[PDB]
Amino acid sequence: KARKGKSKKWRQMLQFPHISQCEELRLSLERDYHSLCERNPIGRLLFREFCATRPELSRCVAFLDGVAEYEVTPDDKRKACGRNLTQNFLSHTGPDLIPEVPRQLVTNCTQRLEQGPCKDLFQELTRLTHEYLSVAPFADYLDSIYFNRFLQWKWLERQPVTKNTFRQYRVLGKGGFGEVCACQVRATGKMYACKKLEKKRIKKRKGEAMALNEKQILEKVNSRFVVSLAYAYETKDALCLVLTLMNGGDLKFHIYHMAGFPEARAVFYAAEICCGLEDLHRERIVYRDLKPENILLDDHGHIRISDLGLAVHVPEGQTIKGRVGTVGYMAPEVVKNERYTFSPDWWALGCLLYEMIAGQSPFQQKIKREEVERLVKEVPEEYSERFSPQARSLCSQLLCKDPAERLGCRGGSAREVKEHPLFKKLNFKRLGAGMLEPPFKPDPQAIYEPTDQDFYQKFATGSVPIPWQNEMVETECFQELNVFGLDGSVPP
Amino acid sequence: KARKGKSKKWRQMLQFPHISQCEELRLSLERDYHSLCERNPIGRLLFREFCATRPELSRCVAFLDGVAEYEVTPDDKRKACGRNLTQNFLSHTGPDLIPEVPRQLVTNCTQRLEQGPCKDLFQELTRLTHEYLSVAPFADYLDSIYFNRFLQWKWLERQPVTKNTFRQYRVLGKGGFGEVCACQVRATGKMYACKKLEKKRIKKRKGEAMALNEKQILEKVNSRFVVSLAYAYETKDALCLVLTLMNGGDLKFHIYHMGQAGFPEARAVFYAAEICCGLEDLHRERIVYRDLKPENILLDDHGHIRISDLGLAVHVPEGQTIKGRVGTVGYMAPEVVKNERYTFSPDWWALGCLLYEMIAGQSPFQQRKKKIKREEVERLVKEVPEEYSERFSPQARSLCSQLLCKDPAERLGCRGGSAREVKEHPLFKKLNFKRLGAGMLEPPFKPDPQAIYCEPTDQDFYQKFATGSVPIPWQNEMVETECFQELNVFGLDGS
Ligand SMILES: Nc1ncnc2c1ncn2[C@@H]1O[C@H](COP(=O)(O)OP(=O)(O)NP(=O)(O)O)[C@@H](O)[C@H]1O
Ligand SMILES: Nc1ncnc2c1ncn2[C@@H]1O[C@H](COP(=O)(O)OP(=O)(O)NP(=O)(O)O)[C@@H](O)[C@H]1O
Ligand SMILES: [Mg+2]
Ligand SMILES: [Mg+2]
Repeated sequence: KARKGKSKKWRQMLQFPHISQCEELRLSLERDYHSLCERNPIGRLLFREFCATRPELSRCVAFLDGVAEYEVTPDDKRKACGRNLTQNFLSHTGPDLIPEVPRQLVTNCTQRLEQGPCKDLFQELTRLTHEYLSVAPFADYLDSIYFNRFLQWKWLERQPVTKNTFRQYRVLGKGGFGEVCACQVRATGKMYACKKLEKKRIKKRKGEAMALNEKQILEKVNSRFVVSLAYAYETKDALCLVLTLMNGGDLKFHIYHMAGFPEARAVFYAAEICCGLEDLHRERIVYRDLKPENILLDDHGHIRISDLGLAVHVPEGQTIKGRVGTVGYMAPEVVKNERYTFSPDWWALGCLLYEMIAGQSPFQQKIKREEVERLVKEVPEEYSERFSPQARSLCSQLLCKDPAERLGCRGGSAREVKEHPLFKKLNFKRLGAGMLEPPFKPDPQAIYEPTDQDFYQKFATGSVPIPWQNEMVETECFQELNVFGLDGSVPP
Repeated sequence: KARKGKSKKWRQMLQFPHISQCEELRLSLERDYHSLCERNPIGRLLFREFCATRPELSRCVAFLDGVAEYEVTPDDKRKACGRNLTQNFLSHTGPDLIPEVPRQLVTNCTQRLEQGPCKDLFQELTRLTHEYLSVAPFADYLDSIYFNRFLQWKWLERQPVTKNTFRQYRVLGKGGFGEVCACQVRATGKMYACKKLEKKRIKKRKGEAMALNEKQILEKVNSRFVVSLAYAYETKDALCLVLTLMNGGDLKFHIYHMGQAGFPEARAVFYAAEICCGLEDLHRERIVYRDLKPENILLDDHGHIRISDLGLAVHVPEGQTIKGRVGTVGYMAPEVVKNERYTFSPDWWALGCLLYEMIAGQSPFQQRKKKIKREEVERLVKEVPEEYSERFSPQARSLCSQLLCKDPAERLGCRGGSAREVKEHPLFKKLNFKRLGAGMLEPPFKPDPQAIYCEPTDQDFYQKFATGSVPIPWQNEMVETECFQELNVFGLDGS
């Protein structure tokens, strides 16, 4: 019933269930350490809290934190940082970090650091730590009170989502199947965007398989550089996708409201999109609609890949076929209706980097579909003195016409691209963990039927675990409601 | 493995069990709210923490705390205090304190207070509040994470107790079956006394039934005025009772260590009041003590007393009487020396002796130094009025004489109103018994800080005796030492 953005009723909305009510749920869940204790953000935090009870488990976690921090530590400070780690967790007089740690392994480590503080050094130890944690600490965790607490959060996570989970605000823009508008979760105060697809227009244009595809892709992907789906639910008129709120406008807007960007800036965006594409390809997803309009900015000026309607899964070992995408941005293979896995995407990245610098698309101004397609297949892109050599270098290697020889497709994937000298200045680990400030910060822009029922049920699955659990942690609902034994403890 | 007093290993000694380990224990335990959520100190706290999650449950607890506070509030401040409670929990515009509270009840309360802030005013509301808490909140609690936590605490409570649970320190004194010495719990740092009974001497003197009786009485009683039994366990040589440590000496020592034996009234009166409370607590459990004398009242560090040495105590079944000349010669009542039957009247007579002796510096029917033969003492007990001096104010003499009344039917404490008869004597005019009862009045004397440092039958009996930790003292121990608060808390550690 309606009226830091949180409802006055939030504590009730998130009131925990009884323990008994979480029993089916226990037996229903998959017994997988990696998911329960690393991926699910709340599972991770509760497992950590379990570990904090025991000194041996707690030094493992401290060590894992030690590494994660060392991995994103600037190149100049990184040797001392790793020196600190060994002195504190690998001392020949200290306690063994984990049972039966191979002691040659530790000697490799010691001396591999002494010559080269590369960010891999602690990989084997990391992997043996998780290995250890995964067995007995895990079994104990499951039989601890901390897992009861986890089941209680999981139960909340799986509760029905309806329109009454949210407040709606103003329309943000219009999309082929409905509007997109700003919304806010009542329990937590967290803002999102909400894309509506009207059941009428889906059924009329029969875009069921395609709308379902966009949703399933969005939920499987978990990337700082791709818009996340937090929730998927139905109204009486529509299917909704609640998504990361990207309020800084897209790149088409930003290139052209002057046209073009200083190198530093264009490079920063290319690096982030490159990560987004890495994250996507890791999940075996080819995006296929990379263009400036589909890259949105957030309030701090980081970007994300948006609109995944044309994306598709590429099964292991196979290729797929299909001319789809926008005319000026489609790669040679695609326009020739040849078979591909991932190459189209790296071609688009080139166009997009090109267009960011040139203030213009490399094969389109408008010119007729035919002639643009001929230029794409047969004609070299033209550079001006707006491109430093390295910019031109990367661009042409990405806008290479043969996909076999195109950067990002020669065998090393995203790392090929990342290693181009144009990015010499940027630390990808830090970029990937969101620790590098963007060059540009946008303007704070204001806010204030059996078939079909079968399809709607497959679609409207409700809360998505990782973003949902994240939402709870970010808004501090987790911290405030999770705690225990502080409230009626101070006597009368 | 040995080396604020807590062992460095304390966190591992108290490490919680797995939840599955608590399952039989769940089903084993009796589903009783009063015990689980009021008497067991840790169950009470966890139930309160459960309540804190829900505003309606938490107002009830606030109310109960409100009343508890009002009950111990000095006479002058008590009306204001109660006006405050009404305004905050019975407002005609406020939310209902509990479902279906009868509104006439509330009107009676409002206006009763308005004319007399008596300490019972909120009793019907209190009762109704527990009544409400004991059904649905209680069922929810049971099915909450907070009970899981209770079960883990209970499991720790029921773990085996051995000599390795404690450190032993110097001998304190020597008892008929063994020594008594100071000990300390390794996990918590809490000090106790430890009374050893040697299996040899018990078997030789056959004092099995009596040693078991003392132990079972000690563990049933729960009084700020009686020594508590916190643990009972066995050694290879002995049976042990771990007891509240009373280090301030006994009253026989304190009465006679002057040169000029006796206490100023205030002081004697304070002790009488505390002993009187301990006797009420015993009698409410249907226990007649039967060995009240000055040597059996111990003082603690702060100078509060407790009744000690319950070997002659006995449970008096409902409606029946008991028989038996037991006790010490000059403190036994007329009934008892005539081998007549009694329930509780012997104890009030002893209180009379004890008060008399505190003031007179002499027992009323036996002498300090040169002692009178059993038979004569017994004659003076039966037949001769005790003698007063100008050392007794009129009211002291009044109380003493009413307690040392020879016919137990007319003796104060036994006319029908029990301890309350005694408590209402004018001699206690100045003392607030609710406060006394909750430990809030400072004693007039604080003792010297006195140092501390350094077979099938039988095995069946040993098993009946060595039951380990006693719940309420145990859970209290965990709270006072702050092991409960530190270990119980959750979701702060790797957050
Ligand atoms: N996460 C978001 N945050 C803020 N605004 C958004 C978000 N997603 C979409 N929008 C806005 O909504 C507009 C239309 O949505 P968009 O997703 O681009 O199209 P669509 O609904 O996927 N169908 P189509 O555009 O034909 O493929 C965009 O131009 C954006 O301005
Ligand atoms: N709770 C305690 N705290 C400190 N000292 C105590 C405690 N209980 C007993 N003692 C000391 O141990 C002595 C002997 O204990 P006590 O309970 O007097 O003997 P007993 O074995 O019960 N036999 P009796 O007392 O003659 O019936 C007491 O006088 C005190 O010196
Ligand atoms: Mg669009
Ligand atoms: Mg003794």
